Amino acid sequence: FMSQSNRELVVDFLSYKLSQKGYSWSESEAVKQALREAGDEFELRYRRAFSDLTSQLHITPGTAYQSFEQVVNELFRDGVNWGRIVAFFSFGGALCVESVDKEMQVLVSRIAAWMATYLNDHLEPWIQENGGWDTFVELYGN
Ligand SMILES: CN1CCN(CCCNC(=O)c2c(-c3ccccc3)c(-c3ccc(Cl)cc3)cn2CC[C@H](O)CO)CC1
Repeated sequence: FMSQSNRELVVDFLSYKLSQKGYSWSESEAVKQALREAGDEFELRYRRAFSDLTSQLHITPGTAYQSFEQVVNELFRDGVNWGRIVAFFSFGGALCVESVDKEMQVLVSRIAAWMATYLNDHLEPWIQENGGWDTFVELYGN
């Protein structure tokens, strides 16, 4: 029952990041805007780490899930917090841009699904217990 809303948040963020990197293909608005702003701030703060990610990934359709699962499990190893959720969205965004750059566009819809499933199954309980997305908007939005 949460599947569609979590999918909408993931697709809004990924569409935004792909557009920001030059690819125009293929309140809920307050949450989407706060996440876009948080993702931008995160990328500007950790630009070096994105460069290290884009140079060590060697993304292929066969390894993309293994890479996704490895990084996401490491990110949340010590538990969840809002900063790690922002890193999770940012990582997904970076993986999608890298997939399109390497002519592996087929991975974009796959990564969106892996992100929505992880948000649904592992992050949603923490999100609700820590004030919901309205709390996130207060801490990261405007
Ligand atoms: C020696 N270590 C000292 C401390 N650091 C590791 C622990 C903190 N970093 C992470 O957990 C982390 C982040 C991340 C998380 C938040 C901020 C910055 C980086 C990302 C990440 C990469 C790309 C994008 Cl786009 C987004 C996130 C991946 N990881 C885990 C994979 C990494 O190889 C470590 O195991 C650096 C090396």
